[PDB]
Amino acid sequence: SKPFTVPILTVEEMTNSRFPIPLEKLFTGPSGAFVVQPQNGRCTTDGVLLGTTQLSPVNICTFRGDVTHIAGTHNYTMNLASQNWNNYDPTEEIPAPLGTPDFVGRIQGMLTQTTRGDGSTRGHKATVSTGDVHFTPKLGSIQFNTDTNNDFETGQNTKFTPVGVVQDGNGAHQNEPQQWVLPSYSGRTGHNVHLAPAVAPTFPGEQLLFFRSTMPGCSGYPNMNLDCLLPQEWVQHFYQEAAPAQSDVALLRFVNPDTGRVLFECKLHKSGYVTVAHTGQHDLVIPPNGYFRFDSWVNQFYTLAPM
Amino acid sequence: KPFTVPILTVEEMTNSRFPIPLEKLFTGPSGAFVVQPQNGRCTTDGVLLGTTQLSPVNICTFRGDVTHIAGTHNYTMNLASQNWNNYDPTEEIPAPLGTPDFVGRIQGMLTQTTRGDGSTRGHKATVSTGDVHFTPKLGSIQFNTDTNNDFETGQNTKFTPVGVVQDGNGAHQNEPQQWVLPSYSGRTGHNVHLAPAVAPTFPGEQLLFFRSTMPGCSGYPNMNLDCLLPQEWVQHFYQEAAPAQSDVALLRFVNPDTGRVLFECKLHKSGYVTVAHTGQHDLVIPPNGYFRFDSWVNQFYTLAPM
Repeated sequence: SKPFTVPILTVEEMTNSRFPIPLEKLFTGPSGAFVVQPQNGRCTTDGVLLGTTQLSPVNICTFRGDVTHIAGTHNYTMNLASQNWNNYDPTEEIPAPLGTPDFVGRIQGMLTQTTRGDGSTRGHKATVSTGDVHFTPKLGSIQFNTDTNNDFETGQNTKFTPVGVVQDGNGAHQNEPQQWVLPSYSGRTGHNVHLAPAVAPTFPGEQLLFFRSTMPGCSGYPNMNLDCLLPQEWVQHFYQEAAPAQSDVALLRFVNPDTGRVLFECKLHKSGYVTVAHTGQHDLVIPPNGYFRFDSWVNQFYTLAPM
Repeated sequence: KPFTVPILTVEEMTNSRFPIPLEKLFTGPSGAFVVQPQNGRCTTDGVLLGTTQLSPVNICTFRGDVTHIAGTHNYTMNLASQNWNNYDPTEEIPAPLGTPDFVGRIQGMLTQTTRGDGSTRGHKATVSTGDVHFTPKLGSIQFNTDTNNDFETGQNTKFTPVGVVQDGNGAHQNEPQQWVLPSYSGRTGHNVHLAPAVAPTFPGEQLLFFRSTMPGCSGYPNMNLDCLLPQEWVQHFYQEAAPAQSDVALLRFVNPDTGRVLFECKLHKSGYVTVAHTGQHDLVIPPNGYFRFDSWVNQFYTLAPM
């Protein structure tokens, strides 16, 4: 059987699987009080993609299609196409199109468009509110708020490139986005289906280990923390290697190459997430050259050395 | 350690010169211009070259602090490193890693967070990489923005690229110029530490380009963007660091559904691909097709014609 491995990349060399930005740090905390069910950055160790997960880091939270102006507003409806401009297929047993945002919040970026006939182009700042009634990506349509009411043409290829998140209103600082609340992919009365499972520690004294980034902020006082369960590079690695899982738990050691010494160990669960033995919120202190190393498959009863 | 390339399809991979997916393979003659891109440059045994770095999302991004140019909508950015450490202008690279490697106007957004209280702001911005103020190797560049007072000094500021612009007045598709390198030190110095120009010399061979279409944000831009290696190949070689047994790796492009070889190509050790073809051609490939390394060959090996 093909030996299992994880990439030798450092944390700072890797990319968040839930938004197109670099990883910054490792974080652990208790998660009993919310549902950890992200749909991006979901992949089994033997390379089966889950949820809305796809391979391209730059396609996360991007949208493509044609747009139509909503009269009397600066809003546009985007009729979604697939990433390669084929028809979007809503009948696939996935929660939403691959790469769809998996948090409730307002994502700002740019809408860009090319007119096929003459190659004329245009671009405008735009925001999609993934919590609003018009956000129905599973059904094939979403709405953008823009700074124009007449520039975008109908029947022309249009792309949304995400940049960051916004916050405003009378609510408390950092009250949005809500990274652990999935959008309603089929809108307000709809129910999400075909979801990658919720994850939770199941061994005494363990917590999830999160791969954390800080999302760019574009206005107000947003909560910019974004935690993923797997680096995008791990998703890409497992998909290609497709190494058989010899047990349900892979033991990883985090190693300092300058000394060769193990800083901590963690469990990489076959279904695609990581736990450590720790209690409480903690920003991990690591050497920037540190990296993860697979050491062995263990059984369900293995007790981690405290982090 | 056996050399390999990733089993990813073209559409599953990413351009190494701009943060967008690959779309197609293209070959054409390149004698009439200089092919010296600085992003997407890596040896097969994993040595990064030019301004090439590992993150697909950091290509054509900038980070630093900004200062407003009074009476204008322009800002000067004093560059930091990708992790907000001080930028080291003495590093043996042409410019900060991920700096754009073509002359043109790149539009995107500048975003900023105030360290003290977590307030944030964001504005549309354009950087003109052909202008005299574009001196990333010196640690300074200029943006044109849609604000005249909002960005604060001494606060972390990021440029996220989106697409390219062209001035409608003048010939269509006259910019950007993807094969013209910026002057990374402006008029202050010549470019240094460049990945070398590539120019095939084996009879009947052309470069094989990994092509994307850049988003256009205004006017009539040339949106073609050709890279010599997919970003995922850069990432792969860097990690595997498999020894090169010769200067040329023979790859076959295969249809896994049939097992049939569509074409073969040379992956040169210094990091670029050639095919035996003459003329401009959009390759017709099956969507599940992928590249497979078959063997190391020598300087005399003749490819089966594409």
